[PDB]
Amino acid sequence: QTDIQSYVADMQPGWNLGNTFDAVGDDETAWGNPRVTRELIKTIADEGYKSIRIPVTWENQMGNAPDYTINEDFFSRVEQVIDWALEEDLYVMLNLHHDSWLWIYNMEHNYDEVMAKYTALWEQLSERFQGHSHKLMFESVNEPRFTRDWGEIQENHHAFLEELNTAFYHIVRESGGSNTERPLVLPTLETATSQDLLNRLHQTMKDLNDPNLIATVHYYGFWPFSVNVAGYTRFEEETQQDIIDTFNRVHNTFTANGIPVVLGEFGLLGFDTSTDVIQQGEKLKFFEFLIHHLNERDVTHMLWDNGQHLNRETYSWYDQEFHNMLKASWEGRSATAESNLIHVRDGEPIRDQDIQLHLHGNELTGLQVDGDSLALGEDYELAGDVLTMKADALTALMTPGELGTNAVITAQFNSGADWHFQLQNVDEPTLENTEGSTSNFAIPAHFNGDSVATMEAVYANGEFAGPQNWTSFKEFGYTFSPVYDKGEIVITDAFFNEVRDDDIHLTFHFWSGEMVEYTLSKNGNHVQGRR
Repeated sequence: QTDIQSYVADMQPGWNLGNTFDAVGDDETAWGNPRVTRELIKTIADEGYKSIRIPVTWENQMGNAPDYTINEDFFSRVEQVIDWALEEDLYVMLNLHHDSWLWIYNMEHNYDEVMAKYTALWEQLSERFQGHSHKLMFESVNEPRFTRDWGEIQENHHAFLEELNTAFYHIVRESGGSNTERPLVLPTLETATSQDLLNRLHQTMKDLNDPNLIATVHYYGFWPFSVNVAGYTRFEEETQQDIIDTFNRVHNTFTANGIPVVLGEFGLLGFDTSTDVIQQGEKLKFFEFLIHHLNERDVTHMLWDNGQHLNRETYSWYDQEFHNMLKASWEGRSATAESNLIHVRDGEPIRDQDIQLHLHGNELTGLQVDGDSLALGEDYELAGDVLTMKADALTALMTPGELGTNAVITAQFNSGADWHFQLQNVDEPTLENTEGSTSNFAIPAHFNGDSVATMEAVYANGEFAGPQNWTSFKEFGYTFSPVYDKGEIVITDAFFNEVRDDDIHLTFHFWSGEMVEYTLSKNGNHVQGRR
């Protein structure tokens, strides 16, 4: 294995300081994240992360032509954070971030100025960090995209990206000092993974003829699952296959040859709305699968964290189960199951319940509730990979009439993370009649311990209603939103802005398997809801 491949392998795993400096505004706090603390960096190191990506948007911190000098306060803060991270023995990746769509995007019709600013930027950055450790690396530009004429991708685009990458390369390499063999990180167009984009990055790299170069791509999951639309509520075969194909060609093009790959950002697209957009068990299964295949293909990966994963005020994870799954996946595969939920109908004779495990080469070693092991043969059984909860255990763990999660059954395995079943006491969910305006519409809801997976919308004639007309299944959180703490389901202005005046049949799909029908009558800005 070469030096640069070992360099990149040594970065596994990595973390993005998202919506930090990259925020588009007066400074790094403009998007709601606090200023960076020493304890933030130290926490990221303590949690086992061995590298950090620091996205920076520069445009609003630049002086005028021709120097375009970077504001010294801002720049000193960025450098300080980088120093802190180097002190924690982290690898650091530094870039140009939103500048890509802010002012880089316009190269076809503004070439000379864009090249000028880009050059001034990477000159100042090259000079500032000339003496810094090789553990600090530069990436040319985040997610390069250019002005569209004949579609989102065209030939002059490829030329533009190659010119940016080449100019960047020569600025840094001519800077001298530690910049002479500083590892450089180059993106595919839009940091996407199409074979043609991969090939063109490959060609650029062969052109540069440099041993210290790293390819980078981004990945946010098979689109319909990642934003929960078109009925892709579960982590199923198409999502998996998209992962396999994607990183197969990434591996063949770069890793198979001498070029190491950094997955500079990953996550699920829907997280931009909310973490609650992807059902918990399905989310966990997605990340477990993904990181397994990245590991099998030696892809160093870096989690996108805009503030929603690590609580930066308390320096602990919002979702500990989630991070435990990531942490476990760094070392090897975890067993999962078909669901992280166990539903029991309240006021229905409690019976034995089967549960399909996905052992992934692991072995079940026990079950626990509240840290106490359950009884073999009195509380549960295991046939092959099929787990049975015995009726008496379920009875003991539950409370008649109390809907919701009554207990958490923890499955333990010889290797990997523990899997947590939520024992849900449910009743059939119920909706109520309502009246409202399109901008303030919410259906009163009796969730009864159940949770909304998705929602169909069709007109009375059977035609698909609302946004993304090509499917009946509407996008979670964009078109509708379960608000459990307020006992309601919101129907958004965005949904109503794209429906005719008509009867609209809504079908809510719940994770219990229940489906509830509901009817809207929309006229102008007013809507009537009928149970």
